[PDB]
Amino acid sequence: MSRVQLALRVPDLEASIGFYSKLFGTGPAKVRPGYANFAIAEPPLKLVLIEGAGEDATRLDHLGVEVEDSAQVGHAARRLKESGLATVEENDDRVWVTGPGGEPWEVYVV
Amino acid sequence: MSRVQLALRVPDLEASIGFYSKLFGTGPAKVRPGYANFAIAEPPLKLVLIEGAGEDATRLDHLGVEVEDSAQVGHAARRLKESGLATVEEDRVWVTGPGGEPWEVYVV
Ligand code: NI
Ligand code: NI
Repeated sequence: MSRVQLALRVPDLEASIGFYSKLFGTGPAKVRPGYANFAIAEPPLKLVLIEGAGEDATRLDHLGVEVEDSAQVGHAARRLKESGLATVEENDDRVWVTGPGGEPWEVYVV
Repeated sequence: MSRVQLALRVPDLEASIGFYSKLFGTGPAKVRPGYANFAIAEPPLKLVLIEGAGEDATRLDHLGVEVEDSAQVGHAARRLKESGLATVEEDRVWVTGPGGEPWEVYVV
């Protein structure tokens, strides 16, 4: 099991939290000044809202695949390199790749 | 059992199909000129690729929740409206976030 992660850079964190609470019918799991997390069961989704003052519209910050444990990150990382994609891994585990249009993807364990 | 729909406007559809096939380990379900879509089981995702032509970078086109049946759409439509969001309905419902990001609830 895994779920997608969608991380949005939003102009108004408070308005966005209010909106996403109503859309998915549940409050954020974690709230800090500067970002909030929703863990949505249905549809399965980890939604990250990142305050991006200055910018005037919501844009994509990055995308991700949240997997159950580190071994899955490892399998993903190996498979991605095998397919010939450039990757960068982090420990404390996460692997990053970038789509041809520049959209960043991370495979990670929460 | 619903799934998110992620629609990306991409500068190069062909390279993108190649990239997502590798990323998710499975080819697209449907391909037309200017358009491809992937139905991914794990993680559950409908990924839509839309040829942009012009833009220099991928951008979010729209977002969605894909549900199993017409009645699920009707339920979401009533829920969203009752919760005070400004919705437009139909079987499809559209709502837009404060930052202008468009959402739709729809059936496959
Ligand atoms: Ni993240
Ligand atoms: Ni769509």
